[PDB]
Amino acid sequence: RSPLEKASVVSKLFFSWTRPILRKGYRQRLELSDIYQIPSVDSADNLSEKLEREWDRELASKKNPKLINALRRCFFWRFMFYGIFLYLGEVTKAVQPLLLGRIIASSIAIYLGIGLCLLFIVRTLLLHPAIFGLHHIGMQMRIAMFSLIYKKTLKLSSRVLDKISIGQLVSLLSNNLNKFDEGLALAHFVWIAPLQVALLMGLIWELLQASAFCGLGFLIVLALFQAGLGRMMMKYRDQRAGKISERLVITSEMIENIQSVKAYCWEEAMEKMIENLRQTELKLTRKAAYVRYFNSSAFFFSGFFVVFLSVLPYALIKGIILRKIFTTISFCIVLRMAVTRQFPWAVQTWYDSLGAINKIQDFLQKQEYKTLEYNLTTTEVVMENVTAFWEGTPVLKDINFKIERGQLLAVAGSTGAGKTSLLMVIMGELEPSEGKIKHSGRISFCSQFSWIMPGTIKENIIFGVSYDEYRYRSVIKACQLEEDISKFAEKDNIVLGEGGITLSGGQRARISLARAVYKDADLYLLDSPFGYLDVLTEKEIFESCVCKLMANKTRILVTSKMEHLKKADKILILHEGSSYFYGTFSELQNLQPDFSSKLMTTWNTYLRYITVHKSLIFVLIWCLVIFLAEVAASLVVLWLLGNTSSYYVFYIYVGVADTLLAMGFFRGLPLVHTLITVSKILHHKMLHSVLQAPMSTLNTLKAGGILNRFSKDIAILDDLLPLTIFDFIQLLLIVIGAIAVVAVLQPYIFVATVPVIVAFIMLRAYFLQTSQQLKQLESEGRSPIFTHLVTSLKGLWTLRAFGRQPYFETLFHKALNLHTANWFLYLSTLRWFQMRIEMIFVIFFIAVTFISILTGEGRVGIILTLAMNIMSTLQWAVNSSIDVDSLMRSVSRVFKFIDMPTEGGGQMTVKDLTAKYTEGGNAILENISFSISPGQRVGLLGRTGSGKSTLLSAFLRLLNTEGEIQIDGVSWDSITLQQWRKAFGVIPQKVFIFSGTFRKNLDPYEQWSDQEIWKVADEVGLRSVIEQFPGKLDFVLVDGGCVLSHGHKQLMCLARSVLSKAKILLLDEPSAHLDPVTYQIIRRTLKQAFADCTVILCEHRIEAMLECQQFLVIEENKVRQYDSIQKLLNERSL
Ligand SMILES: Cc1ccc(NC(=O)C2(c3ccc4c(c3)OC(F)(F)O4)CC2)nc1-c1cccc(C(=O)O)c1
Repeated sequence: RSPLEKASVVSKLFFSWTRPILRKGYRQRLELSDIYQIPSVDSADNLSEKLEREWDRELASKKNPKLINALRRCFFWRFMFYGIFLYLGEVTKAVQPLLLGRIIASSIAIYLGIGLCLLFIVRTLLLHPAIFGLHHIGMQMRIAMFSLIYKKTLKLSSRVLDKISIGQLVSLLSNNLNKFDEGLALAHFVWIAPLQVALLMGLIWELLQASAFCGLGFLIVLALFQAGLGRMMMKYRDQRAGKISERLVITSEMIENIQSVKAYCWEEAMEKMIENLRQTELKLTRKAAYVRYFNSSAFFFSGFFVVFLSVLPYALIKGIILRKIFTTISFCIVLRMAVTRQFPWAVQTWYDSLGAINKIQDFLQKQEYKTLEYNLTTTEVVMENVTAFWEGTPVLKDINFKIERGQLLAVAGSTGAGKTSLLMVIMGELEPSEGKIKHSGRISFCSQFSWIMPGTIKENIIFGVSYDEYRYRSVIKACQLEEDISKFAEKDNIVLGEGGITLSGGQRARISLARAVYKDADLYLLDSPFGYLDVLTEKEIFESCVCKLMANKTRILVTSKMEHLKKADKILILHEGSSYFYGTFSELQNLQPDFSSKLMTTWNTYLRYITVHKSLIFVLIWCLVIFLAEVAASLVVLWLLGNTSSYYVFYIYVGVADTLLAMGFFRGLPLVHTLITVSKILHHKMLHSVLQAPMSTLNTLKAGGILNRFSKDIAILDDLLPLTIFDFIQLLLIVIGAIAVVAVLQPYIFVATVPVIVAFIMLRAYFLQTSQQLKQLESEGRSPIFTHLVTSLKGLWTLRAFGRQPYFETLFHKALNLHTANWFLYLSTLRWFQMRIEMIFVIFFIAVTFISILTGEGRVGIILTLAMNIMSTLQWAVNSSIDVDSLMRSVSRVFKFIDMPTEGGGQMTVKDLTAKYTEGGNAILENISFSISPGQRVGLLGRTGSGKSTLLSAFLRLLNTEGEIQIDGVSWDSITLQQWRKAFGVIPQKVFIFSGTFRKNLDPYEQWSDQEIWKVADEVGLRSVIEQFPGKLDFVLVDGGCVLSHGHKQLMCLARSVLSKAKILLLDEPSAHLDPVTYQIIRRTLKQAFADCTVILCEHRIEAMLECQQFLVIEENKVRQYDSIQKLLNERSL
């Protein structure tokens, strides 16, 4: 079934079976169903059970459950089977320069060249398949662990689950979703790196005769210093972290109230604030970047000293042959690479991996839910001596009841009086330590908060069972659902989405009652499912199935109805956490008559980026001119010396490629600084261009999809991309310079190197298309896992009460396998690309070596000493190219935002008002006309409730609107919008208060006098409500102005409107928002001190706006008018 079960060994080895998708992924787009099936052994269901067997074996064998030592018997052995291969692959790398250091002798060298080419072939065979298998073991680990974690998630008691932090689960799972899988190509370097040195410091001793340690000590100094830079980096990034949240909260707030900023004309204030916050964040990030450059440059200036200090003493004491320079250097590369990068990566990998395993081990131990011994045999359900604590706080006062197998009881009380907790106990999700609460235990549930799964109506109303036509017909016609079935689009199999928004409250309640009464259980706990259906609909359902079809059997509802509780064979009414009274229906309805009566990626992007900043041109030109002149200088000195000991000890500089062309401290820093300044410029201009997009465009961009263009891309553009571009330039420069040096020594390397560089570039272009497409596919394949996780958590109570855990286990396993296919395929194709790269390098080396040998002393030494160890930096250059082309996507999406357009007396007149949300949608008005009168209101009533938001907002020119407005002699044409939208003054239903001090949250432009502000505050009815604040007035209104209440915030907004001398006050929702005392305050303020602003009070109920003088009546698509109540409540309203 898979593509791997049919393949030759050679094809499984050189990754030939991945050819057809590459044969496909080049020419055309991939269709999601083109992804080959998973190999059988990687099926989640075939691994989770295996891992669980060993896990609970570790649990039941000892009382120190080291999960890692339950893994050590699952995968460990194949782990060794790949570790030994990797060890051999690295010993080959270490020992090859010895077979290099014999052919400098010159006959007897060609044979060693053949052997060395075979050494390259051995390395390129033993590395890549072993690394791929290791990554495969990593993927198996991740899948098995996720399956166990999920399967466990549906076993937690509720006492601990409602106490876990909602973000803990998502962070825990997603943390090791990509990292941990690749965190096994670097595990064996905990005992590879040591064996390499205890090998190397043998051979080098055999060469130096006294001086081994003198270089290892330098490497220890260097590595310790470089790691010490780690904390001096992390401290800066820590200090920046919370500061990023401080910058981000105001951006989120602004994004979430954009139409307020547009109406108040505050664009410049927000821009200035965002700048003044970002300044110091850039300060810290720039410091961090300089430190990180020092870090990455220490590794590049190692390669010279690591050999100069190891060569200096023995050279001093005795003259050294030249063979012991070109040879030792080729060891010095490996040793450096095996104590500075390979070791700390292994150490960090084990830290992080064992930390994550510690976390998961500490997870699986948590308190485990148990399903009670039910459905064995039982008569009438009995709940005797029931005492339960909502956290010793008694939600139940030792209650008891016997409910007959067929009878009917009804609970009632205050909302959440613990009767819900009493059911969640009788439902077995809360454990009361008192008494005996038990039943037959075959119970169905219908919770107050319905959940909607993914699938058709038959699915959410079956939950994994057959469909009986009589049962479905009775339910639908009974649950007010035969209409709800038929009325739908396809009417029987609507392919539903998630969230439940596709239906209303009534449809959702019908669906929940259906899922409840679907199958027959010895009890039906319907926790007030009749609370979202209409009263007549409630009576319909009660007469239909609630009190008709499931009443002939046992049932225990929880309802607060005055009519329903009458007909139940028992009643239990509770207050103050205890039953006020209860008993039989007649006895309860009589035992308290008073109480009973009371209760009821293009080169456009590259060039654009590189030329956003006229200093980047200069930095690149300088960096390249210095590189070119340095190549020329080293080449001329090489020729001069090629055609006192310092003469021949010069060779140690050119003889190492790295330090020749490594970015000096006077050239590598300004590039890193310039990139960060480019990030600032781009961020500022994106902000400027998202504060002026026309509002009929922003509407398309859903609100969650703009903040992520700030908190994600700009973070990348600050931290990641500058370093990656720096490393790419450094590595490409090194490679090209070394290849130039190799070329000039004899001019046959050039004409062979051209059809090798062409091959590299062609292969890279042939691969990246498929790699990027498969990356994207994996990206959208990751989402349904978390969707299913959310759906599982939300409906856990009902899920467990049904008893349908395995079905969802299988569904989650399906989603897992569906992601696993894409991941496995991407991994395999990446490794194929690496193999082809290294093989092409190997043929290039065959060419260089044989051409050089078959045609001096320093010539051969330098040629070979570069063409041997350039491969590592070449592979880094290729991987860095991949990473930079990946990271440029953020720049591309940023430029997407960069390209949006800018938006554009008291008496007045209005005509021809065309308005809609989109360009040409539903006409908000049809040539609406009116007169705006002097010094008196114009009430907006009539069809108030058909939407006054359209005309109200379009009066501020903040919708897809155009037409005719003429205010006091001026029109909507001449004056600038930023000076026209300020004449009108909004009084929004949701007042905006920036997270800052009062002087800035009320007068953000800061053009007022503090005494003027004090006067405008006191006279506007806020002095009292502002006297109770910290300090005097500088209170930082943190967390969205939580302290103030609707009345105080409304008065503040009113003062902010009174500030700029607004000549129109379109106040909306007077009584809905204001409290009663606050309503009196607002009325007495606006009528008295806002006396002569031509307000338009637009409230739905006519009783709120009947007071105003005129009435510009409201009516859909035609704004009729009755100038006075002499016809208003007689013609428009009647
Ligand atoms: C005693 C022993 C035997 C074998 C192993 N190897 C493993 O099990 C495997 C593994 C697991 C997680 C990893 C990892 C490698 O590499 C990583 F990616 F970094 O994370 C299957 C290879 N490990 C140990 C061991 C080590 C350290 C501590 C303990 C302990 O009992 O505390 C036990």
